[PDB]
Amino acid sequence: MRLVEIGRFGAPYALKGGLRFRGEPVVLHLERVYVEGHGWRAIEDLYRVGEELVVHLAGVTDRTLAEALVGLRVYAEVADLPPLE
Repeated sequence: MRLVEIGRFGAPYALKGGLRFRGEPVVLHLERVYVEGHGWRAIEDLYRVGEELVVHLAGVTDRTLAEALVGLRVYAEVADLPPLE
């Protein structure tokens, strides 16, 4: 599985259920993500807050769920990545 580490989950965002995802800026072109440790997840809403990034995985709508996915790293699949152009 052609996968690569673009970012990693740092700390659990506000109760909103967000997760601080620190990865390359190329993530702004991605759609889904992979939680190295549990299972694959999807992106619903993310944005670079100041000097960091907070990605909101699908389903995670509580500090509990988020915390569970805290500390693990995120992987990407070129399959989605853009072409040479």
